[PDB]
Amino acid sequence: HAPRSSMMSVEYDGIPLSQQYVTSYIPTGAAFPPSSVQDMISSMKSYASATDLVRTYSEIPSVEEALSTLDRAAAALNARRYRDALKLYLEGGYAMANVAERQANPKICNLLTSKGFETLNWCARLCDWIEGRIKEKHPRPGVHKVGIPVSNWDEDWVGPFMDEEEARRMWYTPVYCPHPIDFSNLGYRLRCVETGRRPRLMICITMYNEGPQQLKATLKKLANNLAYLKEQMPGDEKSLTGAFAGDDVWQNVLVCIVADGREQVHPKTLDYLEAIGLYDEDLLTINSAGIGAQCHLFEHTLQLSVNGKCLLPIQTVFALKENKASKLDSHHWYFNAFAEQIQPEYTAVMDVGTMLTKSALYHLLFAFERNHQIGGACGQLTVDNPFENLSNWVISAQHFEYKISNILDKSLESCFGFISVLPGAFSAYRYEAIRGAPLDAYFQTLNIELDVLGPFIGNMYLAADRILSFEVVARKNCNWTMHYVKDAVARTDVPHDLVGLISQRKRWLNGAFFATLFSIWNWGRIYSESKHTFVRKMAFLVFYVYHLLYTAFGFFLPANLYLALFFIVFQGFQQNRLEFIDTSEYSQTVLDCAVYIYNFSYLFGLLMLIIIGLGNNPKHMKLTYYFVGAVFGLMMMLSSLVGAGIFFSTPATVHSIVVSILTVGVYFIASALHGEVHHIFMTFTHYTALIPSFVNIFTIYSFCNLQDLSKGDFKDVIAKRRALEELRREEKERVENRKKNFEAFRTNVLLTWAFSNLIFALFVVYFASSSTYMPVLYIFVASLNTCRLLGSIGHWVYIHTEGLRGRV
Amino acid sequence: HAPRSSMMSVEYDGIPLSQQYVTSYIPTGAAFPPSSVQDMISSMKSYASATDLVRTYSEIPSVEEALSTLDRAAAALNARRYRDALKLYLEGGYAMANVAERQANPKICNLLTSKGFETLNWCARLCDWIEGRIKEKHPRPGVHKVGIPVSNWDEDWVGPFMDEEEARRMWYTPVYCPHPIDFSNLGYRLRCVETGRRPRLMICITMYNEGPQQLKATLKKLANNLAYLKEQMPGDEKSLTGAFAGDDVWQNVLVCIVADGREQVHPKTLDYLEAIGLYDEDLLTINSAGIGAQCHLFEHTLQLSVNGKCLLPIQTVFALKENKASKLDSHHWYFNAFAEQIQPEYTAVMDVGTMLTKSALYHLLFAFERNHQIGGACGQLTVDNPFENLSNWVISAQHFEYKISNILDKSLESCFGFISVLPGAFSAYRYEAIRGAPLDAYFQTLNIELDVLGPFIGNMYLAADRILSFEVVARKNCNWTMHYVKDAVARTDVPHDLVGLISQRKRWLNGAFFATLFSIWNWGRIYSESKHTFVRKMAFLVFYVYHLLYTAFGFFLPANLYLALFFIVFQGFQQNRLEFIDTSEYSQTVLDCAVYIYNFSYLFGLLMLIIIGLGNNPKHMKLTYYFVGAVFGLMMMLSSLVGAGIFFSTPATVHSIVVSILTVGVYFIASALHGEVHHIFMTFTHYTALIPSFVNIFTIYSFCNLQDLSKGDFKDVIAKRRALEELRREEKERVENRKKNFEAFRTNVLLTWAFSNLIFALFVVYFASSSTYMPVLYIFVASLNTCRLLGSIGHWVYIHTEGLRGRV
Ligand SMILES: CC(=O)N[C@H]1[C@@H](OP(=O)(O)OP(=O)(O)OC[C@H]2O[C@@H](n3ccc(=O)[nH]c3=O)[C@H](O)[C@@H]2O)O[C@H](CO)[C@@H](O)[C@@H]1O
Ligand SMILES: CC(=O)N[C@H]1[C@@H](OP(=O)(O)OP(=O)(O)OC[C@H]2O[C@@H](n3ccc(=O)[nH]c3=O)[C@H](O)[C@@H]2O)O[C@H](CO)[C@@H](O)[C@@H]1O
Ligand SMILES: [Mn+2]
Ligand SMILES: [Mn+2]
Repeated sequence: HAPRSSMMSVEYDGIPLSQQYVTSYIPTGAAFPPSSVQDMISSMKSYASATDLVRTYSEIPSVEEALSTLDRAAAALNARRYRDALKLYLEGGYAMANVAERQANPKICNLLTSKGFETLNWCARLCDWIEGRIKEKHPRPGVHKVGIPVSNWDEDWVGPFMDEEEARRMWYTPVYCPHPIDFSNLGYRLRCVETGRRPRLMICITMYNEGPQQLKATLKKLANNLAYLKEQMPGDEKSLTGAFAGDDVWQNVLVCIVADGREQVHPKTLDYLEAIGLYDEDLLTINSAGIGAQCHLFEHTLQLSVNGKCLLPIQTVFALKENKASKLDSHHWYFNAFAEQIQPEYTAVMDVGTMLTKSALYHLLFAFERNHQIGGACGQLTVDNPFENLSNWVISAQHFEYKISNILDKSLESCFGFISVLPGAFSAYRYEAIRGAPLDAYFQTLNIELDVLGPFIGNMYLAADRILSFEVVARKNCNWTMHYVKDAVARTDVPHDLVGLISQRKRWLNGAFFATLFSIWNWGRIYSESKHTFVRKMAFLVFYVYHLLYTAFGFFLPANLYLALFFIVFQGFQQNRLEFIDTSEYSQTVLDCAVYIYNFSYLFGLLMLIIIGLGNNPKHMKLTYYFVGAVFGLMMMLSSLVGAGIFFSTPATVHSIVVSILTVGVYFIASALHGEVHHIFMTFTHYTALIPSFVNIFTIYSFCNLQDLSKGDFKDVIAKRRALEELRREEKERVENRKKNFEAFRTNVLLTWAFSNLIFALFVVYFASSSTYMPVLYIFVASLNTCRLLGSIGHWVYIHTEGLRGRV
Repeated sequence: HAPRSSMMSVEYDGIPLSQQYVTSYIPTGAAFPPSSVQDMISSMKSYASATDLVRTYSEIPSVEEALSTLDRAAAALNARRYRDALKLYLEGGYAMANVAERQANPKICNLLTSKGFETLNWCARLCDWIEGRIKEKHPRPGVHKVGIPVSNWDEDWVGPFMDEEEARRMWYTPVYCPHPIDFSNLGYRLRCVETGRRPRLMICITMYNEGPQQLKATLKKLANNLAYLKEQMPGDEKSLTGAFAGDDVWQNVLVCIVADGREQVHPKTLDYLEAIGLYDEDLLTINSAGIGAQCHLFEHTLQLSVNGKCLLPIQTVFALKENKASKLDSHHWYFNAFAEQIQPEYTAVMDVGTMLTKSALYHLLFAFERNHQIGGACGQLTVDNPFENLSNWVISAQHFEYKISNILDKSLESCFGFISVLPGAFSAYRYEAIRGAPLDAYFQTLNIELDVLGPFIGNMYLAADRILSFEVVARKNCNWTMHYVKDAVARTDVPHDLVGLISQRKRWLNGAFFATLFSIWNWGRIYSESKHTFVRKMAFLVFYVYHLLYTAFGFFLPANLYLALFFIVFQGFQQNRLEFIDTSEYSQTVLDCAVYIYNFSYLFGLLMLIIIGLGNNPKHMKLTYYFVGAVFGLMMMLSSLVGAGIFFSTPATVHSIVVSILTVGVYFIASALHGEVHHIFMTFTHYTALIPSFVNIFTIYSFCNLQDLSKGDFKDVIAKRRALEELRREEKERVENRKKNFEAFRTNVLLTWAFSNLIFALFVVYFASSSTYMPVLYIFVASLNTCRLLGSIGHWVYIHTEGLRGRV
């Protein structure tokens, strides 16, 4: 018992030595007499020293404290606590006014002084509002924009004419507008509106987490397009006339760069923007202290110089949003605020890094002006430098896919005047067919939270460009059609690895599938509500039948691929149907061995792909995806060689040659007709080596991630705490419910798809022979490719004929 | 062009009327003359009105503002900004001193006055520390505990003897100790230490999100156990002697209730705690304003009354933690702080809701005192009210599982003196074998973040009780063994649904599997480091061989179950091996039909289970899990009936009857030997109907979730913003890396397990017959069950013999 007593004695000796430890008993109900308390308070003199120290310390303010007080004032005004907001605003204004004297930098001194004066005036206005002498709804500090000289200006530059105010001053203003519809009601204006200019074309360049090189290339290409438009010959049949003429075209084009979040912008991108006079950190930090702005917009008529050539000036508005949001939110801000204020004629949308050729804008504007029935158009999407880096299989496969998709599908859809725009493409509309209901349908997701809509609507709007296209075509009391321009070439930079391709295709496939389902369900609105010609309605009905058949065939693609490969190759080897060899006798331990190996490999690969895709992100699993892709590619190459041998050994019956043409040679026929044939010759092998990887891997990973979507008393204090707890718990419960619904939806869809494919494959393998199934598949494929070839030929005839027959 | 001009004119007319909109140009480099600025400032008189309004408003302080200022002061002191902390503390102290006068409630007035005086004294001490007259390391406000009378006290109560201070006053103190090891260094003490009492037994009741009923039942059962210990007859061979005698036992027991988070405690639980005098919201809110405490502890010697019986007083310490953490954190606080201070002899751990019988503590203490080689013990775990609600299959299955596991496995492991404790059980240790290294191994997860350790260590410590048990057994330079007490019955409340059972078993299975792997790898430490008897080392080696074989068999359990069912039932039906019927001829379209149906159903069920488990949480998917479980249960019941028919039709050879006994009848033999036989008769059918559901569903869901684990200038402001951005980005990157590693680990483990099972099943089906595989399985199962039966019989002999042979 010695150690216990020793440790207790040690604790007791450590007890001695607001001291370290005080034990007190508070008696309730006595409430104390107000005689000893006063003397006890007056009996302590260290309070005088503490007060002296605090008073001495609090004499000199600082910039950081002033900014923090202004931030707290902004929060308090957001919570509608006007007394505290007024007090904190007064404190911050006085602090900044005092601080501005000490700063050595003249720019900082001027900015601080101006901000202090603005804050004091706002305090006066808020005091007047509190008094009730001035009555207003939801007061806010007055809008104030600051123009400052650009830090770096090029002495040697050539231009048509530039006022010094426009040339050297960059303007800035932070905005609070929570609903971008009310942008022009709150008093915000742009430099173009102030100066009297009325641009007719607007371009939006969405940006998020990008290097300087992509933005620089995009701006250089846009400047080249403007230069080409300027040098357009006058008084010519092909030339454009009107606002887009020469020597004044640069005044009719405005470029909006809408960043997605100040916390995610690449620092080098910010440095490059500051170089061209479109960003300044000190101005943003000082002038946005008290406003609590949603986004800050800079304005400048930038001049760019490349080597010895001076590009034309570009009117640019850079809107940087404080918090991260979706790209649809950037389009919300752009469309609503800037289109409603400026009221343009055409509205073009592109991403960052899209490098246009010198004639893209000319062709788009020419189509829009000549046709006058076009409510929307989309240009051709291409891969930058396809011939270079030809050793990479992914790049060549993507190049072949882009070319074939553009030619066949875009031409066929554009013949009927209804286009499903590829995501990431460079598109354009006119701000007369998207004025009302189409934009409401576009932004319904932002207007209403996902909980009310559900998972189907969120997945549908994951790619909402097709929604806008359909709303344009099927608009009530209007007949707007779409068009595809072959000469508006825009070159992007596709991913060089399988994993980035997997993620990109995941987003693409989810959006496309659910947009297609929405279009199929709502196709009736074209007849019920729109007012087209009868011929147009009949053509739409024909295209609807074709669309139904094509989608139904596409849904059962993995099963058909497996059945075709299995039947042809492996039951030609096992049952001696390969025409260039006789496998009749053999060991008989090899005839079944090939089929067993093929079935086991296919099933194990599919199981592994499903397990990986439903689980970990496709970034750690690079090796496994590469291995599965390599196995499938080798299998497909072997199948292609065997099929070629079988075809060449056949005596080439008329039916065989006709089916071969209408099945495979449609690609080469269309490519030769449109003149883009060498790309097909170069990339056909690379695409063939990746067909099964495309189908299986991309569809499985896309379907496995359908849920991935974006002066009170004490009792007053107690009630406030309880209310906060209740709100927190209800918010957590709502989030859990949303997650539950999305997960259930994605699981149901994946199970339906996978089990439908498995049941189809089993019931065809067990109950059907190769002689009773392959002719049906050949007929189906030949029909689809014949329709696509007819559409492509029709588009070529239209593009080479309508110019002559424009009179009729 | 009329609408455009009209809208521009509308905007211009809306322009007119800190006003609504001001456009200014700030010239940089001028810096202004200090002549006009002073006159301009003095030219505005509304500032006088604003100052008067602010001065008038700021006269009267409030409770909420004082508490907010104290919170800000606590944050500033946490950031080591002593000037601002001192200023805010002074402001809060003065505000509370002024506020205390106005309050009508005497208790609130007294608490506010005392807190204000304490805050002022702390301000004086901090000012002295800033001056440097007093030099100290990391200053903090002095520890101050408040004792207040209990709101509700029972006038009619019977007890041995209670001082009025102990009977009527409840004590409270908030603690700041960040590392619980330094609890006694900072000056914190408990009431037992102050009063001079030295308890010898401590009990910890971990609580999180529980209703009042469970806590009330646990406290009533503990009081009953204390009453039984008190009434123990003196001067008897069986009776305990020493500190645990009668009439003073209640002074030697302390109960620690460690809540997990103030934001998650059920409000009714807080109300019940306040009823028995263990919680008060006003005291917590007032006295914890400035300290910024990590957890707040209340102390009381509670008296409980049930109906007409008055239970014995219980010394209770309720420690409520501010933020949520793991249960291991609660054990960290309990063990380190309270054990290191009190220095007890025994330390018992239980959950909340565990209802003990009247003799559990007596049996545990008797074993600990008599054996003296026991470093740890665990009691029997049972299901409350098993016979009632017998219609529910899940409850009966769990009852059978608990009984069989306890008897067979616990007896076999306890014979060798090494036990793997069931999670959630009621266990005990002595605070002499866990003093040093075992607790360090226990808390290594809390000491080091998971990023350094990895996923294996986190999954291992998900159930870290087995780690503590192994460290106790294999402690260096000591020979501590464990023991299992059959008579320490603790009854829990098992879940009534399949989904809660699924989640609970997920946690159990992950912890058990990885703890078993750790034990297998580190078994060598018993021979290399520990100092046991040679006989003990040989017994440990034998048990190690048995453990290896048992774990290896358990890993391949689903494949063996599938093979046994398929072979016996379905290749007895197809190949005419069912002895009670002749299926030789038949349609021949049915002989293969049964096998095809069985294979397809099994494969589809497994695929659906994997897809669901890897995806959505098992709460929305109740119907699918129920359907799969029902299908598997019907299949298992049919297989059981067919097997019984086959066995009874056989002429009962000697080998057959011996294998049948040593395979199945071991359960009934052991149950009859230990006297718990009727439960087996009642629940055998219910457990048989859920064997396959257990195996497949629980193992798959457990393996699919291995990743689920818990005065500067402007340039100074710019640098601070940049530093904050860098820290935020690095934190996000680190979190992403951790998620990547955990997901990769879980995917690799799941793939290994599933593919090993599939390959084993395929290579046994294709290359082995029923006559060359079933005898091996029978031999393996018979060997395992024979070893388990021998262990159970040995434990029974020891428990009924060692009492006589205690002399030798
Ligand atoms: C979905 C996906 O994996 N896309 C990848 C794809 O870009 P990918 O071309 O597929 O698509 P993006 O998502 O990058 O394009 C959407 C457009 O909106 C912008 N945007 C993007 C995200 C956002 O939250 N808000 C926003 O406004 C983008 O900058 C772009 O202008 O290849 C890039 C490399 O070549 C990768 O870096 C991208 O991760
Ligand atoms: C993991 C799981 O799904 N367990 C469920 C199981 O309890 P189950 O008995 O399986 O296990 P618990 O996780 O509830 O038990 C852990 C012990 O520590 C406490 N604890 C719990 C969580 C925590 O974050 N910190 C903490 O300290 C618990 O109160 C308990 O005393 O059946 C209960 C209903 O009968 C459910 O409500 C639980 O959700
Ligand atoms: Mn891009
Ligand atoms: Mn529980």
